[PDB]
Amino acid sequence: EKLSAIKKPDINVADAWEQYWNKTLVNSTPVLWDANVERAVVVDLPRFELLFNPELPLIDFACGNGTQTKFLSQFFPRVIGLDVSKSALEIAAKENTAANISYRLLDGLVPEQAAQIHSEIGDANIYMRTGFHHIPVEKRELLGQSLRILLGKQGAMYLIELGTGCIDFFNSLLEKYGQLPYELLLVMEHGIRPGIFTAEDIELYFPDFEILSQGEGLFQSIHKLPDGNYATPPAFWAVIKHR
Ligand SMILES: Nc1ncnc2c1ncn2[C@@H]1O[C@H](CSCC[C@H](N)C(=O)O)[C@@H](O)[C@H]1O
Ligand SMILES: [Cl-]
Ligand SMILES: [Co+2]
Repeated sequence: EKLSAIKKPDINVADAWEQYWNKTLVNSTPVLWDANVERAVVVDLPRFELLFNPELPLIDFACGNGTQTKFLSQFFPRVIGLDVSKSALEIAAKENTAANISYRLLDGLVPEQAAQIHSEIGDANIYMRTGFHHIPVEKRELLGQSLRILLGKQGAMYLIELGTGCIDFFNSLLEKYGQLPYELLLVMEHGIRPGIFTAEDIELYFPDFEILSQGEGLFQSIHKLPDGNYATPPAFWAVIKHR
């Protein structure tokens, strides 16, 4: 049935995502957001590469299976891929390893883990591709805390999320074709739902941050529509740094 903007299934976020990734690992099923780098991080990198100090470590926050992480590691001297899911990192460590990548478990909803990481590496820059929009609204402040801790004063963060129009976009597919995309259903099977992240959310969760640059555009999925084009929901992106 139809996706809701407000109402959502109540989940344990860590558990739901590990269930999804373990199912993905075991069964080798498609991953909705796992677009080839040329349509993903290659599009992102020009938006932040001239703004990040490359002497800081780079964190791929919520790195999933590491597809984007591998590319980042070809451009930055030191990359750390963080994810809540051990199965995600098991795929990453097999398919997307490099001498200058470390994959490490971390739960963004437990800010003490971010504190531990920052105590080891200092201020880090952050790349985050769709790490926020699916987080239940009532848990978002915890993730903001984690991010604030990792960035400190000198770090900058580029994030790209599903933006305003996300739910309408998916519901129009449902209306036009009678079901949601297979690859989206694969995630929703676990109680996970896509959501919306906006400029107003940057102010809400990061009032102590400056927006260096922002925009909208499209987010690239691997779901092919009947005309042969890929489904591309609306995106919101920003580069932010502590004021
Ligand atoms: N609480 C949390 N802490 C850290 N990562 C989390 C998290 N909740 C979900 N995630 C991770 O967020 C990712 C969203 S899917 C996007 C993955 C990756 N950035 C890419 O673009 O390919 C998943 O890998 C999921 O396991
Ligand atoms: Cl939770
Ligand atoms: Co502050």
